[PDB]
Amino acid sequence: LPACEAEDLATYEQKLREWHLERVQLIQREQEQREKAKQEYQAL
RNA sequence: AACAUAAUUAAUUUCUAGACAUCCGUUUAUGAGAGGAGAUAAGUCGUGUAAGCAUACUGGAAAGUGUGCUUGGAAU
Ligand SMILES: [Mg+2]
Repeated sequence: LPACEAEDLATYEQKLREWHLERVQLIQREQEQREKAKQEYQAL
């Protein structure tokens, strides 16, 4: 088990960074569509 | 009236709601009233100024008279 803890914790750190990047992408995509929504209402 | 949500399988919602309330007008019939043309059939008094056509007037209303036309009258 001691050896597994080191490996799992290394993968855990990688997952946190992968999750952080994916979350940022979702936040950015949300901002873009909302900005487009304003343009749609301006056109409408 | 018809947007937007979403989106590291992809889908959801939208994809409306008002207004016909009812005409103006239109056809069929009940039909007061008044005639017309028939049916049943005996009455009624009348009925020789050639006839008819069109038209006018007069006839209690078949007719008479005027005007033109016709022979589907007569005429050596
Ligand atoms: Mg006459």
